[PDB]
Amino acid sequence: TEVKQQSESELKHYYNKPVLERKNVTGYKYTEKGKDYIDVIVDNQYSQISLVGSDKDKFKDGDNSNIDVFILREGDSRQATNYSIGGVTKTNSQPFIDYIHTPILEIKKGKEEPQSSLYQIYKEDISLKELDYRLRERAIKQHGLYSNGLKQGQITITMKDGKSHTIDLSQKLEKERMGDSIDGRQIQKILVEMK
Ligand SMILES: [Cl-]
Ligand SMILES: [Cl-]
Ligand SMILES: [Cl-]
Repeated sequence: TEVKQQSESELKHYYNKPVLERKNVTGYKYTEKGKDYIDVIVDNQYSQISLVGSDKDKFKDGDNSNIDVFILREGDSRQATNYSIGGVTKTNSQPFIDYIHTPILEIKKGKEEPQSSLYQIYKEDISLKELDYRLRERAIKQHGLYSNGLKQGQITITMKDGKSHTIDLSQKLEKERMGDSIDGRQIQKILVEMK
C-alpha cells in the first residue's frame, strides 16, 4: 500500500486541537461551486462546515434548527472564521435529552492486556468525527499515543447488530467519514489498539 506515513507530530497536533461542540443549534445549508456547506454561529464565532460524503443529502437547504455540531478548525491560519469538516448530526428528541449510554471501552497498548475505561455516549446520532477525536484524545492523554514512536493501531466500534466501524490510527480519519454518523444507542463495544 503506497499511503503517506503521517508524522506522529502532525497527528498529535491535529488531535490536540481545541473542539467547539454545541447541541440543538441553527445552521444554514447551501451549495457553493458544486460543494455543500452549513454555516453556524456559536457564541458570536462563525464556522463554515463542509458536508462532504453522506451528510451532503442529510440536511435540507436553508435553515436547519435541529442540529448538533462538533467543530474542529482545519489548518493553521489567522482567519477568524472556522473551517470544519463533517461532525453535523441531528439533535436528540425530547425523550432522549438526558440520555446516557455506556458502551464497553477497552484500550490495549502493544502486547499489554486491554484496560477497561468508563466511556459515556449522550447522543442518538453521533458522528465518526466525534468518536474518532474523543477516542484518540483518551489514547493520547492516558496512553501516550503519538509520543515515542507510538503511531500505529486501530479503533474498532462494534454495534448491537454486529456491524463494526474501524479507524486506522496511523492516519487522520478519512474526510468523507467525518460526516458519517451512527446510532449512539446501538454502540456496544469500543476497542482502541495501539502498537
Ligand atoms: Cl465506517
Ligand atoms: Cl481524507
Ligand atoms: Cl476523503
